[PDB]
Amino acid sequence: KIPPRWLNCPRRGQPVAGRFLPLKTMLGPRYDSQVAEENRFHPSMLSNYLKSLKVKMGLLVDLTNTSRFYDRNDIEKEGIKYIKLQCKGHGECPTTENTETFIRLCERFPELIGVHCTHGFNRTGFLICAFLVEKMDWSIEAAVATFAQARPPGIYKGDYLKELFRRYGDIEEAPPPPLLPDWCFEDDEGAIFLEGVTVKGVTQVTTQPKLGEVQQKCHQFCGWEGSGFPGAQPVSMDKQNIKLLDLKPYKVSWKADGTRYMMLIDGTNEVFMIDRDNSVFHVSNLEFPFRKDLRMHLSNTLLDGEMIIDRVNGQAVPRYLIYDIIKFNSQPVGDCDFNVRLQCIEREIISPRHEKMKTGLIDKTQEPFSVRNKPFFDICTSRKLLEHEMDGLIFQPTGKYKPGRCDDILKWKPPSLNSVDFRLKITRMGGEGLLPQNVGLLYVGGYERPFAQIKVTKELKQYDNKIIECKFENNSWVFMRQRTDKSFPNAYNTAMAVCNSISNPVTKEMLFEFIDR
Ligand SMILES: *O[C@H]1[C@@H](O)[C@H](n2cnc3c(=O)[nH]c(N)nc32)O[C@@H]1COP(=O)(O)OP(=O)(O)OP(=O)(O)O
Repeated sequence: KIPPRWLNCPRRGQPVAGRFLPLKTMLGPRYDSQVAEENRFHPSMLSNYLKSLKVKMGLLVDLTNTSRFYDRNDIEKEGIKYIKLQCKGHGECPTTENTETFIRLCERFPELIGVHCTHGFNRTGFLICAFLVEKMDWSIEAAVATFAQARPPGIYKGDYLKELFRRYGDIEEAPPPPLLPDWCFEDDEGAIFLEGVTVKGVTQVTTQPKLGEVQQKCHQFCGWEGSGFPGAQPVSMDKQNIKLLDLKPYKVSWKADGTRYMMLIDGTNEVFMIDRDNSVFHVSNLEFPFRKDLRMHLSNTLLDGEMIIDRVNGQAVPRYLIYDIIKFNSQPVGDCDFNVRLQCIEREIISPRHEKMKTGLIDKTQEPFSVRNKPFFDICTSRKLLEHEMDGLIFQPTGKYKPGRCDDILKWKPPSLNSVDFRLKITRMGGEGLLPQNVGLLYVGGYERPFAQIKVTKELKQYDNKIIECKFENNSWVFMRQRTDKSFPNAYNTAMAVCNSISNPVTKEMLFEFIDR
């Protein structure tokens, strides 16, 4: 497999001290099936560039401790000396012995000296700076700064910088590691608030100070240990799920197809929406008055629900259904009974707003969207629900609120409407071999390899590296609609849950006859 974070890494930086050309590792043609043409870095590319500039490379120093990336003969056949310099492993910075070896080698060799590790930043910069200080009489400050400016923030491991300053300067003056650019983490695993409608007063929060704060407060309100969206995740009903409806009290509601959003009400104009991607949106003119003091405003409140699109003919009106509440005025309402929290919603959220809605002090035609609560019923009447618009049903246990995956919150969906959000990675291939049968692939969060594949189409290349919602039918994933509001695909566990559902489904009649008797 190609190394991580390599596709987005620049191939080369600017020459350092007029002598050293820092590089990421080349990848030979053996990796062409994993690397698109625009991202390829064969050794021939480096030699051809140098030839185009009438520049010779005297020596190439390989710091990767491996021969699996490319063929050294591709370098040596061009008259470039190749040396594989083994460096200390276990993540430690190069030893004094490694630096002496590097200096002894390089002082033998106007022509450039190429230096590369897997990515071309930490080992490469460490050795280059060591040479600059020991042999060219640079200050370590100047060496580190110059390498940072040549290959962007050249050394980003803090212990590397600390050791460089310990060897060549004052360790107490070692700089902290630089903040990393966004491209570093694009391969580790949405700007549109609501898809299809444009919504006033709602503007995404990218301000670095307040973004982390809103996310942090939501984490702490939910008791969420990991990173990411803290809200409860329902799982698709299968023939082994439905038996849970007999084992404890449950409430049902129709599921409109909508966009999950927690709403944090932290102050006066502090109203924020959070989607599954952890993206934050600031809402301006939504007012949440305190029940007891109608002049005062709510703080430390956390909600949960969907944003749905209602159609009042000729125009589509946004609506935000509140279908749970996590915290209220710092009171852990989420630990109370689901009926207690439904009443908390109704009596402490909808009612104080609806008092000032008949006083003229609150104008609903000023507000960004309509705020309602989702009705819940007993399963008994769910049967009648099977006898605004809903694409399925949701079954809520009456227990306390739980973040993360909830095996006991059941989404039932008619089997033909099951869908999964994939990250589309299109990889044009030869396939048959005479006719180039190109085939795109699909990805899920938390799984490194592809979850499955898809057939490449001309209409499909349109959304590439994007997110696509796919229905399953005819033993193939089928594109149905692009998803503009997700920067992230479904989790591997969510995708496997959907597959478990489709291969062991619950038909409408079966759910009907389970509920009835
Ligand atoms: O053949 C591999 C592999 O068998 C062996 N290896 C790596 N990790 C372990 C381990 O935790 N336990 C055992 N028993 N064996 C292990 O190492 C061989 C390859 O060595 P590498 O050079 O690839 O080690 P690497 O440089 O990748 O480590 P690092 O520099 O990324 O930290």
